Amino acid sequence: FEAIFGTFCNRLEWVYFLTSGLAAAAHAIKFHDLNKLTTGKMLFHVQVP
Amino acid sequence: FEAIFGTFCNRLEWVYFLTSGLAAAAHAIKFHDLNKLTTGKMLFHVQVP
Repeated sequence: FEAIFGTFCNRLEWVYFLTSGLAAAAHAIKFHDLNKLTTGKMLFHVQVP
Repeated sequence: FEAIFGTFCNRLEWVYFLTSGLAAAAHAIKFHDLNKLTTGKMLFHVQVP
């Protein structure tokens, strides 16, 4: 005579990017045409004193 | 497609002479006939205790 008494699930611990401290380093933006963008560029015009 | 996310230019740190601490050591005067002035001098007279 065997008996099972128990069926238990390990509670998964959940992490989210925006709640982390590391997200402070980021400017997180959603852009739904990322698969079409090849390369994004930013360009700067400085004249010295 | 490529994207130009932004175009940037620098703004100089505008630094006036009379808005500095080094100006504390100076007594700053504007003189319009300066280019006529060859040499300016001061005279001191001292008697001793």
